[PDB]
Amino acid sequence: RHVQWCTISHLEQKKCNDLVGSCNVPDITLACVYRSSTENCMAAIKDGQADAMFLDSGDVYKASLDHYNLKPIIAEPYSLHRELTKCLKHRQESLGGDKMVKGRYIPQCDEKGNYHPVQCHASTGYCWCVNANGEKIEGTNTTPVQTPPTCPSQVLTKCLKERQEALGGKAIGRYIPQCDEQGNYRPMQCHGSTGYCWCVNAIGEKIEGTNTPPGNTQPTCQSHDWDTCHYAVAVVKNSSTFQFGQLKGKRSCHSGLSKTDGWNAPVNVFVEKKLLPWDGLAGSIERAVSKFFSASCIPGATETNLCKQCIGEEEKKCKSSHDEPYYGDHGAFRCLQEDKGDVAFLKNTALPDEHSGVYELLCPDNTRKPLNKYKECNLGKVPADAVVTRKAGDKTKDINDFLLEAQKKKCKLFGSPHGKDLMFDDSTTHLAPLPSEIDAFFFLGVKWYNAMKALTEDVKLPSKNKVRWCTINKPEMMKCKDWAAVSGGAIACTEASCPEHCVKQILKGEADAVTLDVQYMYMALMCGLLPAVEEYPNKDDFHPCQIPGSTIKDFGTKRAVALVKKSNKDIKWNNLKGKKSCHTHVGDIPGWVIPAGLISNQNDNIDIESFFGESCAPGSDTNSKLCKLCIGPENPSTRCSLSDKEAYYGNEGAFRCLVEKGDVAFVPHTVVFANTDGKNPAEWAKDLKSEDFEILCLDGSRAPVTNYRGCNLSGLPPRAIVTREESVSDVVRILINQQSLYGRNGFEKDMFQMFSSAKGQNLLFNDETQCLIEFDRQPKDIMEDYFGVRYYTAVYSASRSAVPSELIPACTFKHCSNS
Ligand SMILES: NC1=N[C@@]23[C@@H](N1)[C@H](COC(=O)NCCCCCCNC(=O)c1ccc(C(=O)O)c(-c4c5ccc(=O)cc-5oc5cc(O)ccc45)c1)N=C(N)N2CCC3(O)O
Repeated sequence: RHVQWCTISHLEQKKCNDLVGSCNVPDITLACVYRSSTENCMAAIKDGQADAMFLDSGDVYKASLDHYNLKPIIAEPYSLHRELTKCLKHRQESLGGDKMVKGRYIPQCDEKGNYHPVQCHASTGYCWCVNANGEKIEGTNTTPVQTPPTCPSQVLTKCLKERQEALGGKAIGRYIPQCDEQGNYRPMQCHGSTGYCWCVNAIGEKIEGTNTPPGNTQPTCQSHDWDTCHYAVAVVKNSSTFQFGQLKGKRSCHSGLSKTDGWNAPVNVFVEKKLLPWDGLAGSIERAVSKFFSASCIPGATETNLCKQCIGEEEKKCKSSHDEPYYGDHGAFRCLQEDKGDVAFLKNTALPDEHSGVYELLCPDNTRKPLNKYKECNLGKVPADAVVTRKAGDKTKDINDFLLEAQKKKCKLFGSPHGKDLMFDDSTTHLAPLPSEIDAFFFLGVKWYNAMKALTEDVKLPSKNKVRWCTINKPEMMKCKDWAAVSGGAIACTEASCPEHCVKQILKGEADAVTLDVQYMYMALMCGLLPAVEEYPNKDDFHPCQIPGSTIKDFGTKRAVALVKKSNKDIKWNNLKGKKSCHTHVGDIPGWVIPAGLISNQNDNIDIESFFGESCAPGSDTNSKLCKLCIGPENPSTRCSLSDKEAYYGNEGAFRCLVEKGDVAFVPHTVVFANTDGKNPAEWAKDLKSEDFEILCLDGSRAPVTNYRGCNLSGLPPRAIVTREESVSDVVRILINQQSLYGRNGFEKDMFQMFSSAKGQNLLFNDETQCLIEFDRQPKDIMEDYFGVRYYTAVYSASRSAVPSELIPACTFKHCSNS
């Protein structure tokens, strides 16, 4: 296997060459491919001349466009503020679940708030080992009849790990970190041989401008500093006296035309303060900046005066390359240090370490402040930088494997004698893989993505009076174009292939609303969308639809229930183990998902196949225990099929299986009524009595089938129309108005019917929808708010950590954004 790294300069190629020598990763060989600039390397990677390069966040965005089609895959993890520990989060979440769901696992945290390596399930006596994230080491379960397992100790904190590694198994003359009680870095660190001291934040990163030689007083070190985002700054010499607002006509050094810290952040501020007579005139920004400064060095620029101060020899002058000595963060600082500029635009990680000196920060509030005050004297937080590769991802694994092994082996990735910031930022300490579905939008975050886009094109913002509806198939798209035609512009349409892609479009500002099945709301809520209105399906009460706002007696959603015959008097909820169960089919929420979640919650995620003695659940393996109850009609049937061929499939089918050969069936609450009291003509349901069956309650009691509102496994939440938080008010308003025209009682229901169609069934909305009711948002967790406490608990253990879609790690990726 091979990894071809693209380098942008002779210095960088030389460093990459050294690594080919000095870093030995078995199975994977590194090679280095030279190109003359960032852009030429991007094109090389798109063309397969190379596989990977490290890019500033500004180039990550540029690379993500169709010209190059690169994506970020690896970056240094960062942190915005201090968070609760996972174990304590988990404890709180699971203690806030539905107390009616008894015997749930509550994690055991230690005096530091971590997971005890041994975790146990009180109500079952089962114990197992966990990793630091509290996830079960599979294959370590021990039963109550045995002693708790012996589990390896948890991995040490970064500080105690660095401490132990520096000691190298028994210390002298080198830096050994000093740690506190909780195992985090002490704010003040000192070198035990040189007498130097400096500040670090809570994960051990050095605070620039704090390095203090012995015999000097140290700057104060902030404790509990968990803000590890990088900050764009403007650095100046203390021998000049101008303020930020007087920058017009000075000489400037920038890390580069396409760098966030060297271009986007300053230019953004220039524009907000109106120092730059430029608006949206798409007069380019570079041209406007060209009028602002007298002479600058801005690698990658074309205007002549914005290259006048660079000093690269011949063609290399003003190149986005280390061969231009003033390129990059350290190059811009060199350019100021050598007095070719009066101000340099770079980021805090490139500031001098030493407290004392001729340099300080130029704050946009027209004051100046010391180097170590960048957190309150800056031009904004900037996104992380990343290793990128082709969108296709053919080499992602090889690239990750190589960098994981090189870092384990401590190869010299993050410095070099040949110069600073070669291959990677010198300030980098660790590179981790990004979520697999991450793209530039989710990596940079919506605020920085739009801000970068806004510098290149006049981004017309879609109207707040128009709802762009997202459709998942052509019939829906056709019904939505009919809606647009009569809506008078209130409705437009977009096309996607599935509901999850609709969620993505709404997040990215390409659509405004979509209707989601329950099975997709967890993912949509985790990504930050909100219910706007919901489908009210109750045919027995139209009052909430006639008078909007009135109080709803029964939303009318289905209620999953445990159905048993009145004959079986021994079968309660707690003894369902090993019994005969009938399931409508695998994947059905009331017949499988809800029961699956409760059995899992209360029995250590033991397979539902193994839990029941024998069942019928169409869609399982024909040879399985869940299929032997199934009969299959005309015998070829095809037992355990997701068709009416199987006589136990569906709401009615599971009901048959119960009366025939089963102790319990899991079905919606409506199946019994619609199939007893002679409601089904078929023979087996020959006048079966509704008083012949009862439903199981979770407390071990029972109740007549009629009390399903108080004796159910869980009620389903209604389907919901979701949108962006800031668009909820608009969408509600537009939809309610449309409903007054084209709802079941709309004033123009002859023009168009929202809740039906000749083009197909359940297009956009469910055809059985009575109306859409505004979501009354309660002050509580949206998960609990939208799902209801019973469902949240039974299906998701009332946890914000389930990952039912791999989009979730990408859409919850945290950003380095401003306000
Ligand atoms: N924000 C928001 N949310 C709503 C709402 N607006 C709209 C519309 O929704 C509606 O239906 N409104 C119209 C009213 C029609 C009746 C519905 C009222 N049903 C309950 O309030 C309820 C739900 C779940 C459970 C549960 O089992 O946990 C219990 C319940 C208990 C909880 C803890 C406990 O120890 C004991 C409990 O004991 C019970 C005992 C019983 O005997 C019978 C029921 C319970 C009670 N849409 C949503 N998606 N929503 C989500 C949740 C929500 O309904 O609030």
